[PDB]
Amino acid sequence: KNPKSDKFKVKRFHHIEFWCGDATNVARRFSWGLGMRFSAKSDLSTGNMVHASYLLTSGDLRFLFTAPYSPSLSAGEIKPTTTASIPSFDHGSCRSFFSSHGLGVRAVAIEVEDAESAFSISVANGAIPSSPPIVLNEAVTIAEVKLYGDVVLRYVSYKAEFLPGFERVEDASSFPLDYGIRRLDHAVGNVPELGPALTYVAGFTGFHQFAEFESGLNSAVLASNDEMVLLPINEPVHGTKRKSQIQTYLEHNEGAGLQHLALMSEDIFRTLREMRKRSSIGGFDFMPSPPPTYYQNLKKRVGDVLSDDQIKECEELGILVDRDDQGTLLQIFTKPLGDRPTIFIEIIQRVGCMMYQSGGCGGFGKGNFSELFKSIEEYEKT
Ligand SMILES: Cc1nn(C)c(O)c1C(=O)c1ccc2c(c1C)c(=O)n(-c1ccccc1Cl)c(=O)n2C
Ligand SMILES: [Co+2]
Repeated sequence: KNPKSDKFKVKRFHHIEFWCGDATNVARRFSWGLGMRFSAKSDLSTGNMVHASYLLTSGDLRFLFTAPYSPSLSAGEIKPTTTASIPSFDHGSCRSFFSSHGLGVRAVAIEVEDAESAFSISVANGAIPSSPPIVLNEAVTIAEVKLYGDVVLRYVSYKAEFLPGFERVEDASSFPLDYGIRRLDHAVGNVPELGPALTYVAGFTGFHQFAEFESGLNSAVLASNDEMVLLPINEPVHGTKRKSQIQTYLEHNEGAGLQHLALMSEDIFRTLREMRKRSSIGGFDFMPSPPPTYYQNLKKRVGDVLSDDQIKECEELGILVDRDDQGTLLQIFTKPLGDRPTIFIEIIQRVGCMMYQSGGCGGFGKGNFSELFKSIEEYEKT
């Protein structure tokens, strides 16, 4: 069931913004590790005396990396005279966020029909305002409300290239890397209490529960009307034998925050080959691969969707496979992206649910908890 109860018109995920201490080094690392191109910048060379912001793109996926300059460069400015290209930016907030949480996501941005209306309706329905609607060069409107922890949901709407004040990056500086990633599939938050978090967000968006179908978590998925914007939220399950990874996140992050970004690939085999080649030369590492029993068990589970050769490719790359009643999911998880055991990335590709492909096809892999535990029966084979 999908009641289509969105309180304003939502289009698609627009960008993810990381708050950094040094945006240059994080952006260059992510660019090489994920195969994303430098597409736009706003920094000292563009007249921005407030913050350095670099935009990476792969298909429709947009990652923004922002860090503050010395406040002294902009001390004479006031908000009416600011050179910042993102008017919600604040030196104090950014430095406080990064000191508290380390490297992580500050903003989940969605494109909407009218960011001013989305903001107004959201706040009228319980959203905690974070930054009021601001019109940039009479062309783009941006507004922000609290999502969870110190993460904001950012609304962007365009009258008719990223944001005014950003310049396209010199082609000499923009190497056309591409490992197959094409869009953001979902963005997952960790909170101490799931119920109040879900009630808050669903309350002010009108997003509905997206249906699914030891683990250390309880979770639920909020979805937009066409189920293309997917915002899962997890809470820890305490008292278990193996400590919940959600609780570990909360401790090392100093509370709620964004846990993982799921990036859709148009060719997950190629994406993982390219990312794995670069793991030890500046890119990203992946979680340990499941035992060979897991891939032996794939035949009975998904042998009608993946050939034996395609199954052997999953084993070579350490890919996980799950299936619901509608479609099939291929997924894999990186190790944490920075120093702390907090945020990580999921790479995903979905098979089925052709209508275009409907959102959430195959679910989110919750079936792989049982399949991993059972398949670690490889102890018996030994
Ligand atoms: C769950 C879930 N719900 N929703 C809405 C999602 O989007 C997800 C995830 O994508 C998802 C799915 C399966 C997972 C893990 C995650 C994050 C995971 O983190 N670990 C895990 C747990 C602890 C340590 C290491 C790992 Cl890989 C696992 O084993 N499995 C099997
Ligand atoms: Co996921």
